[PDB]
Amino acid sequence: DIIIATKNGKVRGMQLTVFGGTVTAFLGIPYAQPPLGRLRFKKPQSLTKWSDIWNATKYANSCCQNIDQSFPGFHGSEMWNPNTDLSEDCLYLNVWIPAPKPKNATVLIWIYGGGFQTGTSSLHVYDGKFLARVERVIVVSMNYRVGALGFLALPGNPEAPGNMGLFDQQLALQWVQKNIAAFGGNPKSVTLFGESAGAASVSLHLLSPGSHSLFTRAILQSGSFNAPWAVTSLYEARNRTLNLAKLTGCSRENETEIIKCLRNKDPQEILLNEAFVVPYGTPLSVNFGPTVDGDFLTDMPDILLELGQFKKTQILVGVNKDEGTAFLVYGAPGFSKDNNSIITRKEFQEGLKIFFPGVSEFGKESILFHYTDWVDDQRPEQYREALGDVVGDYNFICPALEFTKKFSEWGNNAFFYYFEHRSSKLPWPEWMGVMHGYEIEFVFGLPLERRDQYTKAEEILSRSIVKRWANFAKYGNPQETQNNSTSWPVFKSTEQKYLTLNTESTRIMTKLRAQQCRFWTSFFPKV
Amino acid sequence: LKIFFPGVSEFGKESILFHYTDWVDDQRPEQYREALGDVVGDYNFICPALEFTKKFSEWGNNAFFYYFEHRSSKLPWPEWMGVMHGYEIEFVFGLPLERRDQYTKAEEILSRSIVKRWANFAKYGNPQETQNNSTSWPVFKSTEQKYLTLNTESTRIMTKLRAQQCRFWTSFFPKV
Amino acid sequence: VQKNIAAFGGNPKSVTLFGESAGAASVSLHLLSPGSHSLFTRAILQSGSFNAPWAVTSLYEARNRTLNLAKLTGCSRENETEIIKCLRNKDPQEILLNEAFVVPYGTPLSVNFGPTVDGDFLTDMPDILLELGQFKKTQILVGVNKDEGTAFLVYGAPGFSKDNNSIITRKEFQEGLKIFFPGVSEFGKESILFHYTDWVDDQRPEQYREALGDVVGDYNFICPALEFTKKFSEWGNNAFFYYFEHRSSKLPWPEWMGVMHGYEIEFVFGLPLERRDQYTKAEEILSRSIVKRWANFAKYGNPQETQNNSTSWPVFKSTEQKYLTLNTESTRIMTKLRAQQCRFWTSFFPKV
Ligand SMILES: *[C@@H]1O[C@H](CO[C@H]2O[C@@H](C)[C@@H](O)[C@@H](O)[C@@H]2O)[C@@H](O[C@@H]2O[C@H](CO)[C@@H](O)[C@H](O)[C@H]2NC(C)=O)[C@H](O)[C@H]1NC(C)=O
Ligand SMILES: *[C@@H]1O[C@H](CO[C@H]2O[C@@H](C)[C@@H](O)[C@@H](O)[C@@H]2O)[C@@H](O[C@@H]2O[C@H](CO)[C@@H](O)[C@H](O)[C@H]2NC(C)=O)[C@H](O)[C@H]1NC(C)=O
Ligand SMILES: *[C@@H]1O[C@H](CO[C@H]2O[C@@H](C)[C@@H](O)[C@@H](O)[C@@H]2O)[C@@H](O[C@@H]2O[C@H](CO)[C@@H](O)[C@H](O)[C@H]2NC(C)=O)[C@H](O)[C@H]1NC(C)=O
Ligand SMILES: *[C@@H]1O[C@H](CO[C@H]2O[C@@H](C)[C@@H](O)[C@@H](O)[C@@H]2O)[C@@H](O[C@@H]2O[C@H](CO)[C@@H](O)[C@H](O)[C@H]2NC(C)=O)[C@H](O)[C@H]1NC(C)=O
Ligand SMILES: N=C(OCc1cc[n+](Cc2ccccc2)cc1)C(Cl)(Cl)Cl
Ligand SMILES: *[C@@H]1O[C@H](CO)[C@@H](O)[C@H](O)[C@H]1NC(C)=O
Ligand SMILES: *[C@@H]1O[C@H](CO)[C@@H](O)[C@H](O)[C@H]1NC(C)=O
Ligand SMILES: *[C@@H]1O[C@H](CO)[C@@H](O)[C@H](O)[C@H]1NC(C)=O
Ligand SMILES: *[C@@H]1O[C@H](CO)[C@@H](O)[C@H](O)[C@H]1NC(C)=O
Ligand SMILES: *[C@@H]1O[C@H](CO)[C@@H](O)[C@H](O)[C@H]1NC(C)=O
Ligand SMILES: *[C@@H]1O[C@H](CO)[C@@H](O)[C@H](O)[C@H]1NC(C)=O
Ligand SMILES: *[C@@H]1O[C@H](CO)[C@@H](O)[C@H](O)[C@H]1NC(C)=O
Ligand SMILES: [Br-]
Ligand SMILES: [Ca+2]
Ligand SMILES: [Ca+2]
Ligand SMILES: [Ca+2]
Ligand SMILES: [Ca+2]
Ligand SMILES: [Ca+2]
Ligand SMILES: [Cl-]
Ligand SMILES: [Cl-]
Ligand SMILES: [Cl-]
Ligand SMILES: [Cl-]
Ligand SMILES: [Cl-]
Ligand SMILES: [Cl-]
Ligand SMILES: [Cl-]
Ligand SMILES: [Cl-]
Ligand SMILES: [Cl-]
Ligand SMILES: [Cl-]
Ligand SMILES: [Cl-]
Ligand code: NA
Ligand code: NA
Ligand code: NA
Ligand code: NA
Repeated sequence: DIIIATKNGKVRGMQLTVFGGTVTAFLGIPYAQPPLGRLRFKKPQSLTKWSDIWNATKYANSCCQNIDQSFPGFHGSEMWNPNTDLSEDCLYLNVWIPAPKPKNATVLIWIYGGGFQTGTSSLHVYDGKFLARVERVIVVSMNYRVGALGFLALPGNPEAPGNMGLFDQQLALQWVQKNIAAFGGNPKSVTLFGESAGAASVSLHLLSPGSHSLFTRAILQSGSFNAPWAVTSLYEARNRTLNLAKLTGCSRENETEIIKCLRNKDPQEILLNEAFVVPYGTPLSVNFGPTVDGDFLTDMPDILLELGQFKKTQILVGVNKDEGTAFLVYGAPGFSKDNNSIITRKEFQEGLKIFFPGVSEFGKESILFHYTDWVDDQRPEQYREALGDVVGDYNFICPALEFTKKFSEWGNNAFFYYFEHRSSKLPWPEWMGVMHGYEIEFVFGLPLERRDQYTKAEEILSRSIVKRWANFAKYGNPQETQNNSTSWPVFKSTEQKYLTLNTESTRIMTKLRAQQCRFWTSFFPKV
Repeated sequence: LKIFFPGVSEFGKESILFHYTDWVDDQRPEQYREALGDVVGDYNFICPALEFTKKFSEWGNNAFFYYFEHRSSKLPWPEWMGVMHGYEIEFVFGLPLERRDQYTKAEEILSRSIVKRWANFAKYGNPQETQNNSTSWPVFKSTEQKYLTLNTESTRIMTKLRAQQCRFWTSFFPKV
Repeated sequence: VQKNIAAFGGNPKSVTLFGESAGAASVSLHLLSPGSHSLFTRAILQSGSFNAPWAVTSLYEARNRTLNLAKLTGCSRENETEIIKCLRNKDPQEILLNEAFVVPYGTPLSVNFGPTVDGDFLTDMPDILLELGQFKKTQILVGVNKDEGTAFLVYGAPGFSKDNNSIITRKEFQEGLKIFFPGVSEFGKESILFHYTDWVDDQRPEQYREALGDVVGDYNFICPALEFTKKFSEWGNNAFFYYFEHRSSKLPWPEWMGVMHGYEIEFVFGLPLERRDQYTKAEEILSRSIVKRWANFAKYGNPQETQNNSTSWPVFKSTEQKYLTLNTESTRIMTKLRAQQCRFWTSFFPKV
């Protein structure tokens, strides 16, 4: 019976057998007051404190959110869907600790993605027990509010100030600072890591002064705040809040009355109307996301980045070879996970309309122009791949690369990776390639489980990635020093070296997507 | 190894075996087949070419190094033999520019570019293709050791070709 | 020392650790242990460092040896705590008598029960900590003796004896490698043979005798010491490296064993300053100088002898790799000690 005394009371964990060893898991520890009733849309409130023992022996409720119903019965989509009951009462976290209890272990804190609209820490691919077992780090993950319930903004108004889900995360980091030493952890060696919106969140914690003292360094997988889906403008945020009020019959004159009316609506009515606060959504639509609130975010984050206003520390940043492909089957014409998705020029053009709704004709043409000068054989998969690269480069790769350059210009060591391995177990079709989100299971060491039907090469790759991540967290340097591995050089804005991650030849390369990113970063913002 | 290294000691043959047979790591059946190809290739061609280039460039002259990675669509030899010895020649001499000869369009494009780089090298001492946004070919220095890959798809700048293997052949093996 | 030494007139803020062999390995481990960071100022490592192959026991070995000891003492249980409790009732003699056999094949340098990665004193594999700069930032003084390996040859190697010149044949040399490299492949032993047996070139009969001494010395002491020093200095700290080349006039061991492992210690502790002890005048002078250099290192972080026109001791950088020779005659600055041999041991041999 493993009981840990926290600042708020006792918690009971459970023993897990992992790899002929033991891990102690505490699943579903509360870290805030349930944000119900008058607390909906408000910042998370501190916890009351309890006598008796809290049983942290099962995952807690996931936060309210719309579920992906595009492919019912299909494991490729459904593996991302919540695997616990949805509730507003969802502010809980998980802790995995090595057995026997470590003395001063580095802590890795996971922040899930899901476009700030979806996600939960209880997903199978986020199971921290392997990292705990293999590297003897402590792994922490938390649920945070998503969608309108987490990011509804009426700027300056504390009844709905925006960024609630980010403050949820922040309160969790705080919990780690105050409690993790009791679990055998070192609060002075905390590394945040997250993927997609989780990665954007991480990058925002690097920018928020309230988060400065709550962590040591950061790992950003397929995401950063400067991605075009990551930050909602104040103009948009108010138009969307008002549109939601209209849909729910909560339109008032007094802005506080609106929020009070929204506070009486059932979560389903809010969730059902979130989709329509925008006239034209994209498959990457972030209806309710981070805003410049003047609290968590003191200024427009591009300005803070440009002018060196962020936590000075090491970062590890990276992206996957085919970031954009997954999004094409959620709207783009001619695309399907059930055929090779050979699309014509006209279908490509229509595709741009879907992914670039408010963009001028000239703007769409310029994308077409940059991505359609073939080299040079008229392969039929020409437009199919171009559209994937368009969506991937614009939304993920180029912003990640720009973030890394800007951050490193202020003197901090940065390491950049390019993930190129397609899972042998991928349920999605071959044309989709090395997909968005499919490095995660390697980071969390799923292929170390020899039962799971991954190949031997995949076990080796995962083991190496796990070691590099752990060394980064512990020592700020993502080397694998024992097995004649390729040394990972720092990324400087000059040479721009990056490391390829694959099952065969691990290589040092330079200037990822140089041509494409000049288009997106320099030219396209003017459009 | 006996066939390719007749007068070499048992220990010498073992050391080759040792360097080329620590797999990474799946027990693919083509393991030894490919290792022997790389042994013969690295020892007889690649490592000496790389050593020559380093030594020559140390005396101040510009040098350019390429790695040819395209297998002819018309190759009569089997697939396992890959990008064979001698099969860059037809690209240098511009055979695939003849649209009758049943080479692919990509191969025509590659040959045209190689022909231009060779010609510019001969005329001007600099193997650039300057007109078609081509990858710039950097000089090879004994330090960074940059080289250019020649292929039908992505033309790239890389460093330290066969670093591990060539240290074995160039430093250790001559002592054997 | 931190809590009490001020009462003895000492300065707890000026503490220098020094040790030889396993003592030196211990010192190097204190540089790595966070619990030892605030307990000393700098470090002197004589003929030893944690990265020497005898210095750290793997977790795999440690458990196999613990269990083997339990077996020998009749303390085998299922519960691991019961084992220790059974071992706690054994008389020390029974434990000591069985320590030798927890290993199937020991060497003259067998460290049956040594440091391990415990997750307390040592938070991680120390090669990883060294490589990634995770250690106390301060000055070190490191060094080795000219004939580290010779002493170990008379404790097992065939044809060797302290009572004759120990001229061994090729076959005896090969058998010697078996003794010193038990779990190593045939190819691995061959590669050692190959590297150390291309003579230059006269067929002197003491050829194999000296080669085996150098093999054991370079592998176990010199190359690890040099690697430690390079790695430690790459993170910006001043380091000083010495090569001790003086054979004591009072050495009871035979001449062929040369400048032996452990025989710099008496010079460091200043025994030859005692004019009664039958050391030579030159040895008194050398010891006095070494004592001053050690003291200046401890007091000021710089092992100079500044008063008697002594050779200045340059810092060791991973580039030039300068080191100072310690001898009774000409004190010299040299570079890249055992360059050829150490490339073999440090780069190639670990793969074997
Ligand atoms: C901010 O406000 C309006 C949004 O109007 C919205 O009303 C919501 C309740 C919801 O139904 C949503 O779909 C709807 O768009 C935007 O103006 C819209 O643009 C259309 C263009 O056809 C106009 O017809 C309307 O003014 C309005 N929608 C409709 C059909 O009523 C406005 O553009 C927006 N600001 C933006 C997005 O920049
Ligand atoms: C690949 O599939 C798409 C998607 O739509 C189809 O999916 C098929 C697997 C099948 O189940 C079919 O019933 C379903 O409609 C195909 O695009 C569709 O093409 C048809 C005409 O051919 C159009 O009428 C549809 O609008 C269009 N759907 C979309 C989403 O635009 C596509 O043709 C197919 N490509 C192939 C066969 O290579
Ligand atoms: C870890 O375990 C065994 C050690 O077995 C040992 O039993 C001890 C009580 C002691 O007597 C010791 O000498 C003995 O070796 C190792 O296996 C040994 O290897 C020999 C090879 O001949 C085998 O016969 C046995 O399995 C065993 N020894 C004997 C004779 O019983 C095992 O290899 C070791 N792991 C290592 C050292 O890698
Ligand atoms: C140097 O001595 C060794 C060690 O063994 C011998 O030591 C001698 C001083 C003497 O007291 C003798 O009784 C003792 O055995 C000699 O090696 C030995 O050689 C003999 C045969 O010549 C072998 O039968 C022994 O196995 C072997 N001992 C060992 C430890 O292997 C060695 O020959 C001698 N060398 C000389 C004389 O130069
Ligand atoms: N893109 C979204 O919805 C479409 C969408 C929904 C769910 N997913 C999960 C997923 C992830 C990687 C590969 C395949 C599926 C992707 C895209 C947001 Cl993030 Cl909710 Cl805005
Ligand atoms: C906590 O869990 C244990 C499981 O054995 C149980 O004994 C205890 O009553 C639980 N406490 C609850 C349910 O409040
Ligand atoms: C853990 O390490 C920190 C520095 O990282 C140290 O200050 C602290 O005392 C340690 N905690 C322990 C071992 O209790
Ligand atoms: C808005 O309503 C709130 C709650 O009744 C009230 O406190 C405030 O006075 C109102 N604001 C204005 C200026 O109408
Ligand atoms: C190092 O290599 C060995 C096999 O030689 C393997 O067992 C181990 O998992 C590797 N370590 C890492 C971190 O990749
Ligand atoms: C340059 O590109 C054009 C097509 O845009 C082509 O006709 C020409 O052959 C190319 N030149 C070289 C030398 O590759
Ligand atoms: C081992 O024995 C100790 C002492 O009796 C006891 O505390 C412990 O429960 C035992 N462990 C197991 C799991 O058998
Ligand atoms: C310096 O030289 C003098 C003799 O000239 C000697 O007495 C003294 O011991 C020397 N000092 C040291 C530290 O070697
Ligand atoms: Br995702
Ligand atoms: Ca690519
Ligand atoms: Ca590698
Ligand atoms: Ca090109
Ligand atoms: Ca010498
Ligand atoms: Ca002198
Ligand atoms: Cl209310
Ligand atoms: Cl911190
Ligand atoms: Cl057109
Ligand atoms: Cl830094
Ligand atoms: Cl470059
Ligand atoms: Cl020139
Ligand atoms: Cl490089
Ligand atoms: Cl101190
Ligand atoms: Cl022989
Ligand atoms: Cl210094
Ligand atoms: Cl020199
Ligand atoms: Na709900
Ligand atoms: Na948006
Ligand atoms: Na040992
Ligand atoms: Na005793």
